[PDB]
Amino acid sequence: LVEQTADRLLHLILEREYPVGAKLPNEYELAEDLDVGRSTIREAVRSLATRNILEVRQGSGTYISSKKGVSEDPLGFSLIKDTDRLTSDLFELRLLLEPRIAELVAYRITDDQLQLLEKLVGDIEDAVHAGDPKHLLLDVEFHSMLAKYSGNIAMDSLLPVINQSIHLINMKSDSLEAHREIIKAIREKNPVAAHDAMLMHIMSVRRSA
Amino acid sequence: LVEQTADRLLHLILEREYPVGAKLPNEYELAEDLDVGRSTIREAVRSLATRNILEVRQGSGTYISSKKGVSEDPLGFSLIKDTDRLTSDLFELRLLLEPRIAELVAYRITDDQLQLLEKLVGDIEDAVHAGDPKHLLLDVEFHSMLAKYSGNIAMDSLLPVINQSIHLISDSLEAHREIIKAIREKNPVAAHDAMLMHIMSVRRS
Repeated sequence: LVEQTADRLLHLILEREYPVGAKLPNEYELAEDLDVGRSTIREAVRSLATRNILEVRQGSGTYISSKKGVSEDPLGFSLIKDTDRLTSDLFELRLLLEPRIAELVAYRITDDQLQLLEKLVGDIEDAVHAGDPKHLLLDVEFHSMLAKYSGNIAMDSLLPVINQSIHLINMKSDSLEAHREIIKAIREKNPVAAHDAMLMHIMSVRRSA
Repeated sequence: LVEQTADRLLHLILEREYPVGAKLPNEYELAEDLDVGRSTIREAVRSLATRNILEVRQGSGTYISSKKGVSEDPLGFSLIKDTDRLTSDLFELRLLLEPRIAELVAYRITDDQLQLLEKLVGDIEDAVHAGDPKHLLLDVEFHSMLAKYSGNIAMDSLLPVINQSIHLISDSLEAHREIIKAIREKNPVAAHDAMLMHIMSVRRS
């Protein structure tokens, strides 16, 4: 019943298209719109908060969470003791997924999206050349941006989780050159070349670990 | 500080290799072993419970959760309105991942694991033949079992989430036999191609 009401509550939230950060109607109103008890709606809201869909803000209200249903370590990788094995396993995933991502980006990216990719690529070069350790996080954002522009929704959700785990667990000249080759292939709308450039980058980065 | 002690508590749980369903020592002992206050350990446990790592059972104890740090719908796919597109996108992930899983299973699986796999393959046949709709969930379990036996830890965590999401939104029988045959003959290329053909067929349906 609680899980069922949580489902309908989720369905109500999607139908009304509440943006991120929006305050929900109070629980008296929700319980009436769903024809359930007040205790039932209280538990259903708490179920959706546990799933990071809602944020119960004590003293204010209950809001659409910016987490959009995804926790910090959503696949439970913090419970893996053998982090060397996990790193190798995650690179195996990246080898299987990221070349297709690069191929899809070459195929569908628009000029304004490409402009933003190239700025990030330059920012990475700038930070790398300055010995600025934030380049490691910019590198993650570059791959996440490629996943977004691939147009595969599941890739967009998944690749940040994979690459963030590798980053938390854990040549610079070669990565800069690889990024330039990937951008060049995408700029020339060449999907096979983008695929191969990305494939050779991941294999090189993996070998460095 | 609470989050620092939560990290230290997680480390302690991993060091001591507490299995799923094990009861933690009481919070007095936890705070003593971590050299921290009683109020800090209480919040650290709640932090780990929020992360689906621990289960706080009122009246009983705090336990290693079977969720293993992973919530229901851990990638938030329930918030995606275009379910037809998400389905096609998830099949593209399966096409890219499952053939390598089958390749790895053929390479790695042991005879006792293979017996379990073959039993599930038979259970699926029986359920399909009996018109039992539980075959759809058994099919999900078949792919999760392959991802487990692939020995890739990330695959083991990830493929159940992919296939559970597709599910929530007689050629298969023949394909399962072909895949098992390749695995039983320890033939990774044949297992790869049998799985690839099967996923492309399912996606087309």
